[PDB]
Amino acid sequence: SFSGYLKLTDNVYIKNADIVEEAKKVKPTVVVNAANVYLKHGGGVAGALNKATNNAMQVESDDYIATNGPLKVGGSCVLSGHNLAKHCLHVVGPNVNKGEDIQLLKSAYENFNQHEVLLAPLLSAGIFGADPIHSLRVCVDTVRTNVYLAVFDKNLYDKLVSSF
Ligand SMILES: O=C(O)[C@@H](Nc1ncnc2[nH]ccc12)c1ccc2c(c1)OCCO2
Repeated sequence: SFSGYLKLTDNVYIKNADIVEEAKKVKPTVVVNAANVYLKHGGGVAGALNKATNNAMQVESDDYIATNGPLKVGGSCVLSGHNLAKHCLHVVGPNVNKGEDIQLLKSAYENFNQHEVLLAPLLSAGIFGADPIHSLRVCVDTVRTNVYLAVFDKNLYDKLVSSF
């Protein structure tokens, strides 16, 4: 059901799109959230997905944290997709602006291999402070399942495609 994606490899596809608008259109089985260890969906992709669920994602996430404690950096948990998807795979990539180890990004992408097809952002890019070109390279070299990447920024999308 995905459309207008550019094929990068056998299993990796990319599109200049708002992941919230893409999610409401496709209603995929899994939408990936660029989460932090506490599942506090304040800004970036996480704040945009949470706002699209009318804060239902935050309420569900606080109950998950109250029961299980925080995630590890490089880890993940599967929660409801609410009105956007069947499931939301909350993945924690290293936040360079918090001094976290960029080496954990490959461990972060390995979480995608547990799902046949996913709609996702570039992990650790944006407000997480990592080089998006490096994030796309780690993605293509780590994920074996079908991943459809949504890149919000037009200028960044062009840079990623032209330098791939
Ligand atoms: O367009 C994007 O998808 C991307 N923006 C940028 N990623 C890097 N340098 C950038 N320069 C200008 C925009 C930009 C992004 C924005 C928020 C994000 C995110 C990724 O993933 C994790 C947390 O929230």
